[PDB]
Amino acid sequence: LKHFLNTQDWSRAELDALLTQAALFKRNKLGSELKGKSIALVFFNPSMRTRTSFELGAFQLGGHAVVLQPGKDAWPIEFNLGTVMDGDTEEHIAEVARVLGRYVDLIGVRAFPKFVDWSKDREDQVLKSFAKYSPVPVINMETITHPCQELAHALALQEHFGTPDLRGKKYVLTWTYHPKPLNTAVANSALTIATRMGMDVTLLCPTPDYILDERYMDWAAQNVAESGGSLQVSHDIDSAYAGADVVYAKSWGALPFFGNWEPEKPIRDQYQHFIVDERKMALTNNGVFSHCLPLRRNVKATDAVMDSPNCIAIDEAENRLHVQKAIMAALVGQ
Amino acid sequence: LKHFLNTQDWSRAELDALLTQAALFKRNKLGSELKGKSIALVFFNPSMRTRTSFELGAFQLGGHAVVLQPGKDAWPIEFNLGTVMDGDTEEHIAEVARVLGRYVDLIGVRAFPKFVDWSKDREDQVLKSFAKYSPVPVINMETITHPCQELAHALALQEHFGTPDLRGKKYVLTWTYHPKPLNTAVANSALTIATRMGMDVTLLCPTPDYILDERYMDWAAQNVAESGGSLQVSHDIDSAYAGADVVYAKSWGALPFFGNWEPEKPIRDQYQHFIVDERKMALTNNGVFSHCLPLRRNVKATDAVMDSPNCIAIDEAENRLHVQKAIMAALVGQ
Amino acid sequence: LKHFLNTQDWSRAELDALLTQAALFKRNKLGSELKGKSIALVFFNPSMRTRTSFELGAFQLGGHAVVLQPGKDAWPIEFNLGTVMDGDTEEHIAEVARVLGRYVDLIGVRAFPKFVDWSKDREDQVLKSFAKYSPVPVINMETITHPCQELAHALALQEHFGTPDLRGKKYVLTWTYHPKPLNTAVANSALTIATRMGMDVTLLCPTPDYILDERYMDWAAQNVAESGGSLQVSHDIDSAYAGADVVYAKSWGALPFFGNWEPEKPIRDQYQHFIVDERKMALTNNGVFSHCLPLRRNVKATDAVMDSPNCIAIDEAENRLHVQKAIMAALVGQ
Ligand SMILES: CC(=O)N[C@@H](CCCNC(N)=O)C(=O)O
Ligand SMILES: CC(=O)N[C@@H](CCCNC(N)=O)C(=O)O
Ligand SMILES: CC(=O)N[C@@H](CCCNC(N)=O)C(=O)O
Repeated sequence: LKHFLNTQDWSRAELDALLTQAALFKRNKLGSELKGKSIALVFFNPSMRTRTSFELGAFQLGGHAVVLQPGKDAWPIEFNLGTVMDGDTEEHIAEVARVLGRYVDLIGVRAFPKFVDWSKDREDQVLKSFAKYSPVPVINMETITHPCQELAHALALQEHFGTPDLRGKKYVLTWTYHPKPLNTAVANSALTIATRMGMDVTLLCPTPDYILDERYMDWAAQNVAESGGSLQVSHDIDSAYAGADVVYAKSWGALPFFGNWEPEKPIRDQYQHFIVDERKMALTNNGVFSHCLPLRRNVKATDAVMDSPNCIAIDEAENRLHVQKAIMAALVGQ
Repeated sequence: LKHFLNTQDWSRAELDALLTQAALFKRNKLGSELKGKSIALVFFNPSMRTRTSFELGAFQLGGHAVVLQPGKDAWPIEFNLGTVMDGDTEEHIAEVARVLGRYVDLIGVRAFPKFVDWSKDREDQVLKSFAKYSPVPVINMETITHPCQELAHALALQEHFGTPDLRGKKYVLTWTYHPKPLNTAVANSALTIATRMGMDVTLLCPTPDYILDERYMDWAAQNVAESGGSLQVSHDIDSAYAGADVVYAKSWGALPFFGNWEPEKPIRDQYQHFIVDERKMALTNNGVFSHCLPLRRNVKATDAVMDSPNCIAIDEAENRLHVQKAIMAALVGQ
Repeated sequence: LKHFLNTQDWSRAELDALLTQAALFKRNKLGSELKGKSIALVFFNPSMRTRTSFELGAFQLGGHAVVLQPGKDAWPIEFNLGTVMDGDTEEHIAEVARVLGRYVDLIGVRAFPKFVDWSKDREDQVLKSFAKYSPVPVINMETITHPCQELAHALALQEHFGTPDLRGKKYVLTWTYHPKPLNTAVANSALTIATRMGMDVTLLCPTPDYILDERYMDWAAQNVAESGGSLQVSHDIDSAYAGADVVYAKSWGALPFFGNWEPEKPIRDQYQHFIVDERKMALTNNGVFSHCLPLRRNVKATDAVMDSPNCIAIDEAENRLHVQKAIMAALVGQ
């Protein structure tokens, strides 16, 4: 059974095929690839774009999305094995995935880390459990990685430069400020796809404490060696932005401070200057800027940057619809 | 770009065309006017009829509605310009409207005032912001006016009297009791459409403190002068109801007490006799009664009035479906 | 007007016809029985399977389900007659049912008891009120009985034994532990359908305090006398399980302790051994086991029992989809 948990699990040929189908769907949006089929969108956290794009995607392909929010409308789920379920959880994922598998053709899952302990969050328990027990394909709608965002992002870049081959371009993945520590998911994903695409990637962040989990630094390394691009970690803003072709911003809390954010708060506040403004963007090679959204203006990026013709954030957001339809079409087959 | 923010922005010919299309949809409910199209229903407040009628309307015309509730499932939105988004809001309407505009063909918005300060609530910031940033038509699902209710109401009246021309009929818009101060939206709308339709309108309320915002009193005046009807404010129940052809009730808090309801509470409680009962209705010319719903029985209207053959509230509620389908059909064109 | 409030209101012929149509829908899932039609799914409590199965059912038959949650997205409803609505409730069921009746073709309702006083909960006020005021068929999605579960359960049993005639089989409806007192709905329903099907039923529970409401004990008696099966109450585990063909577990709070659960808590805790394990199941005649779900593993049933080839819980859960489509098809006719 083939799932869409991470682009890293797919071959370059398969990913290129997904991106091409995405481009095709963008030209002809209505289809019958999901005629009479259905997808269960399981959200453990908030969403606007994700719920909307998947729901519309299913509709445009003749299918139907059922939106579920455990703990909200659906019942809370247990993932640990062998435990005595006498707590808050009402049913086990083993039953949840099997039942849904009798109803729907696809299951999408969004579940952010709990932020109590990265040791457990990095295990991707919810996602892996769905994939394990589900008799139908599972799609990652964002957990500790955000593969759908990777392809929406990649497609937007290919559309911007007018070519699928992004090798040679200087890609800057920069950390940005936010009054709170966030998931590293989008950052992990950006690093993964930018390298897989063979670009010269620079992970710009304040201190070594903000470097991403080794798992992804390693995927990136393997990606570079096989793509022809390069990987580099930087802590100097100006040297990073210099001659960049793409600037992708994202904020996240330092992994070393998981479950103990009290002390990291004063640490992030000292770098609220990492904000992407006209000044920094002026250092790039007429580079494009984007963010996965939602974005806090004048905090992560300035109004001027967000409104510049170089900002492709809206295009990337739109592409979520097309890339997800490509993913759902690829996973079904009945 | 044409939106449906208020009936006052539309010409009488356009409104008559909407009402006629509504009547046509009521005769033939299934159609293809929205085939493959979609509408994003953004609810900032509660709804049963509105969400249901729009959702079914989209379905019956071959389209699909995506229901969104910011702060609930979607992310909280910022509307003020240039501010440093370091508060509760996660993203700006500029991004929200632009992204939705890449997904859907129409955007409906429901956002009640905050009731903290009428000076800001009367600016209709949420609605206006959607219309400003959205690349697709925006529909008012109730903010400080309720235009969809106006047309549902108007159609019901035309169906009751068996004619589109309501000129000559005596229309009584009466305030009614409610343990809490409410939005003036429906009242503002009732006054607007009743005058636009050329009826002899009487705004019956307890004291001059319950008179509606000048904006609407003025729209009404302009409407009367151009329709041939009349406008009058009254504080005497019996003189108002006398010879009335239509009685539309609605409760609302005194604008002069916005943000300071503590003292107005004892004021409204002294007029809990404004309730629409058989006695008052017996003073009318075999007049019809209606309320926009939801209605608290034995508080706003008595069980006897609600169950009388003269009450057309259920018909008006039904018409919300037909009028909204007419509105969505008029706004799309692709 | 025909509703689906309880299987007990239907003749055996009608129920057999429903089960047969369910079997037919399971073979050919897509149809046009609900083409252009719609159902309003009103949930006063949580749901995953129910909302999903009904929503998908409507979709597969060419219709559309509108999901509503009063107090959540829709407005809170009043059911008592003649009262002065100056409390929390915003509108009366009389208006709610009539309005929905102008929009949809079917109305499903899920409303659990309040657990404050069984005298009032057993009156089934919400369900009965919808049926009373609705101009369209009403479907019980679980209140104090769970008829849709009965048919899903019955069909699964018929599929297991390869025959619609379950007469002769030994059926054991056993109480099971749960850290909290639950609704007796599923138990009441299991007892009702097992007897209606003519099986030899044994109501196994800890003490006479856990015996179900007389209403259902009596339905069961009437059912046995007319079906050829039998009814028996037991408090001894081993004697009950012995030679059983079917074991259906469900936990519920003692009716005599409604509104006063403080003292029953220590009572249930003394019987946490009623858990369905391999030991008890080994006492049966190669019997099948099932639960309505959601189920707390190692509390209501052991992991070994839930994973045994004899557990048909997933099949029963799947059947909810097919039986409900049969029910909706039977109730519509336009
Ligand atoms: C602010 C916050 O928690 N953001 C989330 C992402 C929101 C979803 N975005 C998307 N494009 O799908 C984060 O990962 O930090
Ligand atoms: C009680 C309350 O807040 N009511 C709202 C209206 C509810 C929506 N009605 C409708 N018909 O769309 C009010 O404007 O006072
Ligand atoms: C735990 C709890 O409250 N359960 C509910 C039932 C949940 C719905 N199940 C179903 N199969 O439709 C009960 O009746 O006890």
